[PDB]
Amino acid sequence: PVPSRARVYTDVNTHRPSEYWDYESHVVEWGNQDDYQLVRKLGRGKYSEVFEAINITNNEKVVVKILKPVKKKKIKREIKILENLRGGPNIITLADIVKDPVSRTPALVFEHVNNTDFKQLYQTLTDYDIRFYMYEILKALDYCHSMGIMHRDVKPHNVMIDHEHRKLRLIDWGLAEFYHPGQEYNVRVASRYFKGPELLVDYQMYDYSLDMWSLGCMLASMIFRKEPFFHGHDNYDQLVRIAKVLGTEDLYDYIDKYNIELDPRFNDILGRHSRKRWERFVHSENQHLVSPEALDFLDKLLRYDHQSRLTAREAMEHPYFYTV
Ligand SMILES: Cc1ccccc1-c1ccc(CN)cc1Cl
Ligand SMILES: Cc1ccccc1-c1ccc(CN)cc1Cl
Repeated sequence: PVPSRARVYTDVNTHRPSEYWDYESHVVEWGNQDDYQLVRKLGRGKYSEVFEAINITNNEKVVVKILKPVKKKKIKREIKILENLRGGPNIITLADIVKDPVSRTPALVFEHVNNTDFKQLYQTLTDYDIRFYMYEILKALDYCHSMGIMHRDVKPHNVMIDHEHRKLRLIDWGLAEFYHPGQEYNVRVASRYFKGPELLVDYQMYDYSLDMWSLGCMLASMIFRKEPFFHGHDNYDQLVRIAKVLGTEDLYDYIDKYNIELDPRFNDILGRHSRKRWERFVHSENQHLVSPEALDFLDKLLRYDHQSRLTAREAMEHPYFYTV
């Protein structure tokens, strides 16, 4: 395959000391698990169990993410990234790291966010609200990309919103990675509906632009009231669902540009599809959230060619946000 590199923040990690990005050498230091009393179960993650807790030293509510330690290196990576990004705009704050003495189980302690229901948000958000929150996510992405980090798991479940306080936090940094130009990354990242075409065609030299694809998927779902927007039933079918909207000609152009070899499993499912018009998704139930600026913005995120997508900084300058 033809090599590629990010159009922005390309060399941020190259020009930083090894300590910043070498998470395997990061020294983790435990806090006191006895400072925290678990209150109730919140949600159960693929790699974790989440609880609401009280920090008994200051009477503050926190969230405790108990991690089943399947892989030690992965935990160190999440911790290092959270420490690096701590205090960034709209980045979840890691408050502490604790261990359960008897079971030797690690847990991450975060600032508590009173999360508005996804279904509730879908029903009541206004056109202005969608622009406001999309801009808040962009602040988080432009910051983490500027810090040489790709989130790689951008999706609604990883975006906590306290609608009452208009507060947004990008969470679950468990799949996040440091961007090093020329590096070949594992394509088995992100959640199916949000996986960029680069991951689906097994193009390993991807970058921050993967997060911009995921963000486009979110925007498309909310403005069109179609969740998820690209409803794949498996990783191969996910590429067909995208191909049904963006057409198959630009898919081959993208494959040819980077000399990508398509897996044989695509041969009998991919087919031939025309490029569709974003206006075809407009209906009576979603027209109050769609505008020419929204469609132009979406068209600039949802592109096969990862290099052609708006960067988070370019996205922040789009007319869709002139009202925020
Ligand atoms: C249950 C657990 C799992 C992983 C890390 C820490 C803990 C833990 C153990 C004891 C206490 C004290 N009430 C608190 C926690 Cl979070
Ligand atoms: C998908 C989307 C797009 C634009 C604005 C808000 C949202 C949104 C909806 C629900 C949730 C669930 N915690 C998160 C977000 Cl960012």
